[PDB]
Amino acid sequence: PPPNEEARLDILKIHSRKMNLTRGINLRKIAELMPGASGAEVKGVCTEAGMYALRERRVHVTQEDFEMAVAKVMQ
Repeated sequence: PPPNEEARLDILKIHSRKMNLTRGINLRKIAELMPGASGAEVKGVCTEAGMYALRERRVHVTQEDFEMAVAKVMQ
């Protein structure tokens, strides 16, 4: 639970690099919702966002997938 905002965002950019992010997604806004998250939890938000997409037979991940993932992993 040590990575700061920029450190969190960097973890998000790294793991989203190969995902098919929908046009206009905002990873910084996702980082802002994660104060106090461990680096692993940030990674989890990426993978969990992907799972929400697959669950809906979607190859493209949306801001909502990410939003829902954050609440899932931390809440």
